[PDB]
Amino acid sequence: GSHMTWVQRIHLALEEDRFSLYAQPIVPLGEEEGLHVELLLRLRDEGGRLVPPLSFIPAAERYGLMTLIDRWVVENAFRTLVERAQDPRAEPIGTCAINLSGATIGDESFLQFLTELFARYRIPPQTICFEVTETVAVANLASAIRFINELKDTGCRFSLDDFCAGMSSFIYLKHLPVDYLKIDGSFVKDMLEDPIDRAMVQVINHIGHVMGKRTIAEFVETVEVMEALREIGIDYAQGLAIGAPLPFSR
Amino acid sequence: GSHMTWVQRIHLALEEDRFSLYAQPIVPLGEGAEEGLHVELLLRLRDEGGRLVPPLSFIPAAERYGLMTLIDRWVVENAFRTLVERAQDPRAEPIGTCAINLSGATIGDESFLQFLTELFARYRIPPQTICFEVTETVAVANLASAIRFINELKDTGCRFSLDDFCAGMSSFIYLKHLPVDYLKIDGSFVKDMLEDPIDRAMVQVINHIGHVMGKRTIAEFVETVEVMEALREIGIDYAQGLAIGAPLPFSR
Ligand SMILES: [Mg+2]
Ligand SMILES: [Mg+2]
Repeated sequence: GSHMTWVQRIHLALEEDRFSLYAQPIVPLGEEEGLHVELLLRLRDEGGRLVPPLSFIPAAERYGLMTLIDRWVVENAFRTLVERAQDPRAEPIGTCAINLSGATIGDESFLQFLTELFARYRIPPQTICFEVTETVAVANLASAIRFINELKDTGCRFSLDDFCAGMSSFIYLKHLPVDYLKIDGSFVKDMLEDPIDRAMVQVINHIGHVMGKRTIAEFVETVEVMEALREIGIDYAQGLAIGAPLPFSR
Repeated sequence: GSHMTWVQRIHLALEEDRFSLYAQPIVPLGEGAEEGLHVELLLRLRDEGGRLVPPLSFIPAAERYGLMTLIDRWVVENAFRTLVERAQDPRAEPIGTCAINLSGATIGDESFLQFLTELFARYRIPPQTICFEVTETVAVANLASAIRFINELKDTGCRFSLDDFCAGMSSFIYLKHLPVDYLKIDGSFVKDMLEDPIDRAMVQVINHIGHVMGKRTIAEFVETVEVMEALREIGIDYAQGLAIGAPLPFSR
């Protein structure tokens, strides 16, 4: 569709509350901190059906609308953490991972928007871990370095997901002080059958060791794969074998 | 200079024997007495007043005017001729692996396989003695073409290497599709690997993925014995550079 069409669609979905956040648990694999989750965005269309990412994110990102979606995500995430904490039965979240678009890392107004949300929701910055794909960070490196350093001065943590998807040099990493490398799911799914996938997981584990970074495996779909990641020394696991995404935003 | 200027210059240098080959030794780092002396041939050009001409003062012009296939053809013929003369000398150290660099132009040239076939017929070098070498950059920039090239040479019995491995803007995915025998790690990583643990890590990682994908590894620019020892411990297969042996005259 057109520019105008996609601006309306994103605006309308925001207006009708058709975006929602789920929280997927991330479990430690070694020897204890609070609950670790990653927030996942869901969009339902006007007739109530799930819209898969590939049916809206590519169009939104072409028109720079992912700034709007990220701003909604962060506000609603913070609000939900606060409202959640007012239920004394809910267990505290120690790490709440939130994905950001490349458009957001290139937006110089974002730091101010975030600073204000921290003040208003009284969130300890250290509890938030912002997450960008390796690909997006590397394609926009000058932006990512400055972005990550500004946010780190705020006190929050940082993650690269889809890590090693481009099987590239990790030299750039000397300039991004991120805390976590989250292994691309493609490598985890087939690491038991395909020795390249296994090797890539060992490599990532090794970068973690050398750079004092912690690692997370995405797409951990069986307990056998979980066990192999544990043996290698991967720090955390996420996916179908660990626990389902749960409603987070009300 | 002009097209005609560079045609003349390259021809004249060929005519006056001002191109020459040197051989730099490449040492095994691991166990096994299999295979004799491993070398890489290096091209040098001297000008009319006897001074070396650095690569960047002639390769770009040759590439620009499509003269590089001709220079490579000279390199390979002269390498073969020298290997034969060396084999006839009972005192000379036998060569098990002679590595010859080729240009991107040559990987795209379908007349090269026929020229090489003819050189094997005439000079009767055992093909398995030859290892052709192209940079990763050049191979990946022309991937389908490199695959065809490497497989045709492989059917001849020759081996293959990618040098300047992991220089610039590269990915390991391509490697699964390039049936080469050796990866030669770029010297950028090796030079500072004792001081910089990122460079060290990158050497270990390359060695790891290379081994898992069926390749033997070579480190270039090994400048001290301590660097050689560190590469040995990691499991790098071969070393090359100042601590191992300087280039020696090869072509008469
Ligand atoms: Mg993520
Ligand atoms: Mg070479």
